[PDB]
Amino acid sequence: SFVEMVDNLRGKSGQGYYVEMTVGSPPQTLNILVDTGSSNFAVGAAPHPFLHRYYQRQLSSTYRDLRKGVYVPYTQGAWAGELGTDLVSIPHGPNVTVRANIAAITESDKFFINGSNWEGILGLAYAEIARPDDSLEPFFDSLVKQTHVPNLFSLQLCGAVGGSMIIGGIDHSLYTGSLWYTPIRREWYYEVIIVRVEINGQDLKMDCKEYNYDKSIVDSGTTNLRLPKKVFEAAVKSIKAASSTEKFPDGFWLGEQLVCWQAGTTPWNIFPVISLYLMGEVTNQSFRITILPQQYLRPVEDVATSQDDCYKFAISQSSTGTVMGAVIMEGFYVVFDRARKRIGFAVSACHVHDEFRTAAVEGPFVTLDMEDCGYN
Ligand SMILES: C[C@@]1(N)Cc2cccc(c2)/C=C\C(c2ccccc2)=N\C(=O)c2cc(cc(-c3ccccc3C#N)c2)COC1=O
Repeated sequence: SFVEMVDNLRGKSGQGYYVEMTVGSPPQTLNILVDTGSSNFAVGAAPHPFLHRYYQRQLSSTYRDLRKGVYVPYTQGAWAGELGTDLVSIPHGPNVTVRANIAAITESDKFFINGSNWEGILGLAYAEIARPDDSLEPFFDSLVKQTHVPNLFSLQLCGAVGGSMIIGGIDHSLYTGSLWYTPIRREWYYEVIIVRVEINGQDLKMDCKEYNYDKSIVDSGTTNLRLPKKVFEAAVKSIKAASSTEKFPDGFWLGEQLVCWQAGTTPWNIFPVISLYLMGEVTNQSFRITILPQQYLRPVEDVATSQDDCYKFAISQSSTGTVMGAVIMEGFYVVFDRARKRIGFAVSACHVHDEFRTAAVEGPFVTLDMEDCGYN
């Protein structure tokens, strides 16, 4: 029944998944980045070199200036704008219209991406991390309070881009196998708990507290699988050992160097699979999501339809905890079940795989003392 929401996401390889959103009156449709790592709805509202279009508040009769500024600094980039509210709809999303808070971005630094084709960002996380503070109600909260749309959305990000953002439910055609759920530990970022990490079936053997030191979150707006320094180092040592058939320069594993292969010759088979075990919904029960090199090895903006496929190792370090970005999400259909405070994972019907291996979601496994893996 959610068919009209299927394939409502677009994007350029490595630049961000976006959905169309129509704001104001008369209608002003813009391409908006789907971001589960933040909670502010904001759109470019002034000309910018990297922006094809922008929000023109003076042309919207329903726009209400809140007479207050807002500044938002992200892990990457930042912007400044004016707060206000206007009518908002998602053409290929739920059949409703709501009055939501909207930040009109007038200035920014290293936020927008040249050629990405998106002009704003939809922060889908909770109010706790919204700017200026948690009193600025996020878009999804307004949606649920003003309409009968169920408190849940799901994301199918298809990498090389496109995908689907199903709002108010789950579309069975977007995944195979069963959906496995992990609890949302706290409602601020979409925080989860990783209890075990394996490289080609081999346990990384680190104290699970290190996997979530600070926190572990799911962010559709982050490209890589980012890991805490100590975890990153151990993971890389293990991945290098498992892919010893061919040697690569140190810089490759640091994302400083790229390696290209003749079209259709990338030796996926020499790279290991990576499994992250997440806390399940029942005591001492966990499940695992497994990604292939096709997920963690990202394609880089082609030179011009050349006979060379260049890739970048998309697993990198973080000083603010684990971030399960696009590298993780592209292999699965992810359900953000806000209503039941849980996130579900299932094999995506569009994840890129080969004839030898496939991304997977498997369970259940017995894992004790999972509660002690979270940071307080
Ligand atoms: C909350 C927010 N998600 C906001 C945000 C900030 C800056 C840019 C974007 C979004 C645009 C979309 C984009 C994507 C997303 C999926 C697919 C393709 C591109 N992401 C990036 O480009 C991006 C985003 C972030 C860190 C690095 C980043 C920085 C340094 C080292 C490694 C990195 C990675 N990964 C790169 C931190 O993300 C955020 O703060």
